[PDB]
Amino acid sequence: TRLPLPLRDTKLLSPLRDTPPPQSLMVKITLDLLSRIPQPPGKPMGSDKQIKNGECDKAYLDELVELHRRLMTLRERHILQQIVNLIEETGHFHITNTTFDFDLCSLDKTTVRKLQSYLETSGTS
Repeated sequence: TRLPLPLRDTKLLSPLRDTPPPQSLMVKITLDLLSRIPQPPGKPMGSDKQIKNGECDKAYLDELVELHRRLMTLRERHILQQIVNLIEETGHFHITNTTFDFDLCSLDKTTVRKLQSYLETSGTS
């Protein structure tokens, strides 16, 4: 009677998928305070190549991580349009009528440099 296993946190999760995507940090901007909602895609379109990258453990991640944050503390509008459209031109973002995110660690490193830039119009330091 609950002698061996008192009580676990979470039982069996969804159908154990085969080597499913990893886990890290993603950027999600409330769909409410967005206003603009990019139109959905046309044809399914789904590659299969997926080049095996090698982020490896380093430190540069710190930057990307911090970014996601400073992004959450954004409330000036007008810019969101420059963050959604910019990527729009290049798929790789999940859209939803109630949420929308994307991965900045996937697209070229240039896209990240641009974003960070605007995210600092004033003049930190």
